Amino acid sequence: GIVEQCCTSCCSLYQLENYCN
Repeated sequence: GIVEQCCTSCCSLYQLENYCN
């Protein structure tokens, strides 16, 4: 995250752990 951040740029899997339940 941000979802834009991964797409337009680069993001770690760790930043994805932020959108989990």
